[PDB]
Amino acid sequence: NTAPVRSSICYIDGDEGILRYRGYPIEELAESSSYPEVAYLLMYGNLPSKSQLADWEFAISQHSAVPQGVLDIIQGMPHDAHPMGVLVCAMSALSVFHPDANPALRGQDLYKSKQLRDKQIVRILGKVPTIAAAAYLRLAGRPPVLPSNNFSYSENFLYMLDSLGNRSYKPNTRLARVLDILFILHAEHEMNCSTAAARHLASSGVDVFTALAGAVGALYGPLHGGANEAVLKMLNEIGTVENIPDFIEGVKNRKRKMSGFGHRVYKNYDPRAKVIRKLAEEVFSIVGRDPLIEVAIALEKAALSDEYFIKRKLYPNVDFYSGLIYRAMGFPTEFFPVLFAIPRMAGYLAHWRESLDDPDTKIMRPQQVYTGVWLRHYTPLQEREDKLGQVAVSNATRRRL
Amino acid sequence: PVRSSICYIDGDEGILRYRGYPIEELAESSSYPEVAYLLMYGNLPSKSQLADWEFAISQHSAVPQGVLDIIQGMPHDAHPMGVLVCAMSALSVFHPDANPALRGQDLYKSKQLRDKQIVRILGKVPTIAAAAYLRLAGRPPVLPSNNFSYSENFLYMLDSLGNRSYKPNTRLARVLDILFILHAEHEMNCSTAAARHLASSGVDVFTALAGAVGALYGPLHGGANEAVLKMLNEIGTVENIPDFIEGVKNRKRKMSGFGHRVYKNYDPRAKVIRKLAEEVFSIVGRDPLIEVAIALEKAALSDEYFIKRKLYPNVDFYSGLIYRAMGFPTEFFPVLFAIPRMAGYLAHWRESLDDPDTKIMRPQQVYTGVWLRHYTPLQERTVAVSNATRRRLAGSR
Amino acid sequence: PVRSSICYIDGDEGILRYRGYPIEELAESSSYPEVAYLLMYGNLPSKSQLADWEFAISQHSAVPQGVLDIIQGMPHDAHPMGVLVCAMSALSVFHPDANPALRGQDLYKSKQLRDKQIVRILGKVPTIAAAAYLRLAGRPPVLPSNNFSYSENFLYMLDSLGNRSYKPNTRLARVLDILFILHAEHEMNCSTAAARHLASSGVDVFTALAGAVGALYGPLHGGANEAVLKMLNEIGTVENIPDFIEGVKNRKRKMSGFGHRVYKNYDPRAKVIRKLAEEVFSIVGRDPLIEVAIALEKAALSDEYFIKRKLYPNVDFYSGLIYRAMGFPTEFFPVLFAIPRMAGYLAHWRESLDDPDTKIMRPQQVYTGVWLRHYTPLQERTVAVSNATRRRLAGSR
Amino acid sequence: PVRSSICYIDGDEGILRYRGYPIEELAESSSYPEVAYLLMYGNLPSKSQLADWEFAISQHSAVPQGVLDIIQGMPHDAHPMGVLVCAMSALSVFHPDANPALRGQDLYKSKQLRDKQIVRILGKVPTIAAAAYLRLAGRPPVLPSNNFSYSENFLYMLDSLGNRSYKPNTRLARVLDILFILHAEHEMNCSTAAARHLASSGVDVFTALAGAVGALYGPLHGGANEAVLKMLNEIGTVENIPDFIEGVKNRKRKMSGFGHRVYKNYDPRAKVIRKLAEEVFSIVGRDPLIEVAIALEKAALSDEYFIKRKLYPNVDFYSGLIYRAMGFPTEFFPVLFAIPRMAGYLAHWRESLDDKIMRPQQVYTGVWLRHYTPLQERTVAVSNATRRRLAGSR
Repeated sequence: NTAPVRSSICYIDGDEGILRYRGYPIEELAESSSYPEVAYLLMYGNLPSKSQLADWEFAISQHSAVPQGVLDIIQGMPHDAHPMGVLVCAMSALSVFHPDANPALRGQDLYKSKQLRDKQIVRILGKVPTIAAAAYLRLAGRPPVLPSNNFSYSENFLYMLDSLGNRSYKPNTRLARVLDILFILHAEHEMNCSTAAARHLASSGVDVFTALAGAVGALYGPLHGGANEAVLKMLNEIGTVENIPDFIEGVKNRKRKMSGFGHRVYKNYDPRAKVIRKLAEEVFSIVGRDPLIEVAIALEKAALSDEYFIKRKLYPNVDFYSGLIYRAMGFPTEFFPVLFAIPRMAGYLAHWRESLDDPDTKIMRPQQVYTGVWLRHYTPLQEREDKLGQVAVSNATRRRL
Repeated sequence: PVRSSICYIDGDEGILRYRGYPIEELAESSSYPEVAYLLMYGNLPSKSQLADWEFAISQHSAVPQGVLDIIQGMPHDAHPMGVLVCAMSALSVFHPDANPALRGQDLYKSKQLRDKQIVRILGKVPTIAAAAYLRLAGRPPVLPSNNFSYSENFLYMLDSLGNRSYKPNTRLARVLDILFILHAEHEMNCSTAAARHLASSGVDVFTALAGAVGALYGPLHGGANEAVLKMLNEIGTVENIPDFIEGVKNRKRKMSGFGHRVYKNYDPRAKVIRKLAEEVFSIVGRDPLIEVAIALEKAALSDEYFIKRKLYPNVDFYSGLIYRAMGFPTEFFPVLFAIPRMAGYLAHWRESLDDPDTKIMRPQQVYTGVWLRHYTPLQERTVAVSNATRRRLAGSR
Repeated sequence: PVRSSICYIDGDEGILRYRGYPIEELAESSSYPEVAYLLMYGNLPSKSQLADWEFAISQHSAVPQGVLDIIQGMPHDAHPMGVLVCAMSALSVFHPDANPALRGQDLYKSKQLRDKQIVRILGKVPTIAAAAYLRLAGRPPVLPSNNFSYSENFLYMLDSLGNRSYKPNTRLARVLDILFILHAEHEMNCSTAAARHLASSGVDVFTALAGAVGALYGPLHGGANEAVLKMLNEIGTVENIPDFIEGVKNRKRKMSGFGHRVYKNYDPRAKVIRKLAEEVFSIVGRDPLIEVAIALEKAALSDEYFIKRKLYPNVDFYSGLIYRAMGFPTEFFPVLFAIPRMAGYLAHWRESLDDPDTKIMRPQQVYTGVWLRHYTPLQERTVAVSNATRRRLAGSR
Repeated sequence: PVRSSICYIDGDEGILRYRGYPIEELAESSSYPEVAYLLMYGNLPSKSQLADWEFAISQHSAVPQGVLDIIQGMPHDAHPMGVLVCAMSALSVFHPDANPALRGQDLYKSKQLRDKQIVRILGKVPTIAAAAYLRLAGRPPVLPSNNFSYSENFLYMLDSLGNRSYKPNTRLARVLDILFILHAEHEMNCSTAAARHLASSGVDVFTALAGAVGALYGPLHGGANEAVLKMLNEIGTVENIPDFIEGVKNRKRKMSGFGHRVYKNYDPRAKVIRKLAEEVFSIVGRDPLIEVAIALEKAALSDEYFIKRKLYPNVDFYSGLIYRAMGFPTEFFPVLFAIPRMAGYLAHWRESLDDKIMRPQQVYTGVWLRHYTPLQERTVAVSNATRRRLAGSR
């Protein structure tokens, strides 16, 4: 707490559900707008003109031709890995593949032009979805396919998601729009470790690639991502509906724990849950259902009839339904966290110039308490508790003598 | 609040205390693994302790080879800093037993794995730095050795020319080790702030640091030496010095390379590297930048500017001239500055994982935007420099 | 049935003989190719035979750039057993000159071919058994360097420090050879017959060996260390010894399987090897997997319940222990049962090629299907799990 | 001693049945996947059952992406069956469902695991194996589309010439489908015993079928009809009918591939293969060599010597004639001979998990016991490489 810095992209009150993107509330943007629209709304404050953003969309389209360096660096990676590490490595390579764009060696005055801001933002937006899809389908085995640029951001990703080089493959509107809305819902969150580090990365005058590298690497940790897979495996191992009674009493007497029905940010009224529920029903119509989906539906219906869930504010959260939806698009659990990151960068970039134009943010001296020896003098190693990093020497008796 | 007891700086007196030890006491006789274990645990490494520490450091000196495929991946003219961060990102990926993606949170709580990965990354980083140096010339890379300690083993890595019977010049090895130790750790800085800010937020130590080191890419300190280098180069002959001595006092041209924004009284590091600069001039010779540098050092002190303004030759001057002496290319300084800082990040990261009582709460903010607006469709939207033109626009025109 | 002049097993008594030669005197002071020849050609060879056989098998091993490329980048989602099976399957074609189905109609009936073939195949495995480790930690390929004995070269393929100027250890080779002779020959067993007589007429020799080793991979049908890997874990160092030794009496926590598939009472060979085992115990270091096994073997050979059910750790358990202690991975358990078992099956191949007593097995099937059922045409016919990967079907729509 | 109800060879009369279903009501009123379902389950599928079963077989054909690396990675004069075994041995290190080390107890227990593995085998067999024929042809692999018939799918993937939407002729596909059922399974030849023994051993299916196909090429069931091809050359022109056959009646002129090891009487299979052979004649022509085969067969059908010995040509002869009519390499023939047999393995597989190790007996013939002397006093190979460099240096 004790706010030393300001935020101008949005005002948020999760305990009251007040979402205030540039004064505009969340619901209108969710039900009416699109991802580039909310991106413009957050970065510029106002709402844009068709042309204003037509130009924006066409600028973003004229990108996504990533060097072969990332492609063979991710094909040169073994089949067992984590795809988001693939993202961060390819994006560090993007840092490498654009040495002309860095200000780190041409002084801290190089970044004073608006044109370079526009170019960096448009390049990052064009490049990220292609890289995400390439990592996805490379983990699926199929080599990263090349981009065809005739669809919207979500639908161009869908073509990038799987096309097999086909021209006939057309996007599905329903899943595209629900995925766009889900992107909007996770377009920004109250300042995480990533944004806090990124404001000072901007204060350091370093490449935007590297700054968002630090941001996404902050997003890597299971502090953020360790919810969706946890809830998915909760539902998987709870299994059949017959295991629901002995489970629900298990939370009534506090011998079993439910993950996904509680979140401090929203333990109460949040119509975004209703929005994603309607989108979930549409997704069920467009693709079908899975046994875990039916089990979750039965569990939530029992929960509504149960006083323990409502009284303790244990109502299903956004992460629960959203993860069900990511499963519904046939996405593996391992590829969950990346889907939570593609939109957030937008809001992160919305702070970049916002952090650049704020004079207060600079290089800082953090405060600390040094209780160590104030004055201890060195001693030669002549007159002179732990295993000292005990290395198991059992496979080194034949390969290392 | 966030608090740690890793080290102390006396700003007025310019004192560095790695657990109460003056930095000069270290640089007089210390070894790199010795001071690494010293600061990262707050206690001196004893005979058995230091022996086991250097043993472990020398054992896993071998770096994986997937990262060698990686270094072959990056182009010839690539800046080694991005090369370095990419290399450790690939290394992260290349240690599945050490990542939180498949081992939960307990994996980063046991002391045995903590150390193991600490010494692992401490081995890996200089190997990749040497690979970057050597591939920078396009020459085929080399294997690591294990029959020495840290700095001179790295130098044995640096100079083999295909001959595995080389050896390190002990004077050169010692001076390089002192060069590494001088920039070991400063009390909490912006890069260090990002370091432990990531660290306590449950992320994989690998790429973890990857960033913290990319934080130095900025010209906060990664371009400071280039400034003094280019100014001394553009000055030229000694004849240009006197008028430029007036010129700097005329406020038309600034002077960096003299003093410190956090140390003033002194920085014993400047004295010790002055001694080592005399030694390196003795052991390698003289070059035109060297005598112009020493002439500036002798002349600028006589002028009343530094007498009244107070600007005492900063470690930057001697570090840059020594780097020029050691055959280091101009662009290779920042990774060299990166090599020492890894010890500080490792110590801070281990300490941060040590104490669960320290938390990074969600900071408050005060909105500076409008309190209420509303959405209208766009059709009625009443009515840039996004894409460069005259290149493809003219091509299509 | 088959005529046995090669080796006999008294499974219910406990004496094994390589052509009427008891295991004791033979295995104590013999060599791997000596045993190979003696099994191969009846009466024991002479020094000239020794020189010819050893020189030929040493010279006929190296492979320039063959099946190595089929590995060194391919994923490892299981044990290298499949890797080695694929490796020798490709070796079956990298030298098509070693094939009888492409010239005339039969060629192993030629003594010179059969001889050169058998020499190579007995000596060909080392070069790819080298790659058996080359794709689990990732060191670059090293030359076979065919200038030593069988086990000496084979362990140099693992112990070379990536260096062309390293001398392999010899006592490790001696241990490997004695253990090879320990697991040298068994009579018909899981697929062991199913390969031999199948190559009696057959079409090739590589394919039969690959099929046999592939059929001998599972945790308990010829291997015994894959299963007991977990029963050796989670039992601490000394504190869980009473717990496990009481649970095994109470049947709650015990081992997987002991003895052989025909041997269950007595085996005098491994006992002396067990003594040499403790010679290993003080030279290859210590780790929780071995000291616990020491007390297990001490207890589970004379305690009450074990002698009730004749549960003493089998020869496979000791072999896996000694090998994993050598410096081998926790998985190289079956790749080495191949080395002497192959030689046994080569001797079986020659013998079965000699005696014409390899007959196909007649059927005694129980046909429960009806003797006649009428037409059931689909057109007049009126309407499994069929569960499929159907992640998305509306994408194309 | 093997006891099973999969099939019944009746050599003296010629009454074969698939779970009780004879060829006479199958080769003209059924499809190969339908018989596959029958032999999996011992009962006829229904039209909806057939629909879901064919959907399941078709949908799953995801070849692993490494095989492209292997196929263009060995000496290029490799043996076709050798390329087959290399490719599928490479497959053996791809799918982690076939590791008995991982599944300690649950290897092949659930019906889900069973049928999933069955389809995982069947779907990608030719793509893994028969697509290597393109390499000897010299063309890159063509990805299959499982919207055609399975035999049509095979003909599409092998014969496409480089077109995305090629249409295989939907007349030969029925013949290729029937050819499987004609010579689907036969008991205890050499390798079915190996398959049942290894399935008793309780192993995975990948290495099992790899060893099985490697052992199939035994030139008593692998050289099914190669040898007679050489005979089809020594006749030359048809005018060598009488003089040759009397020489055969003199027992002085070589012959091959007549009768059968387990069959010696009439077979409706002979009639159906004759009809299929003449139909493939009519649709894709011949060479004079096929006419030579026809002439020698018509000579054998009217010669008293063969009638005395109840001699009729084996099915493999007409199978080779048909495979030559469709213009495929003769040494490529074993590929066109290994596809159906594995099917009867799978049911065997399933049935082998329903009812052991089965070590056979033997007789010891060598010396019983003798003393051993160390190698030093063991004083007093079989080839010495006559082209000796030392002998060329001394």
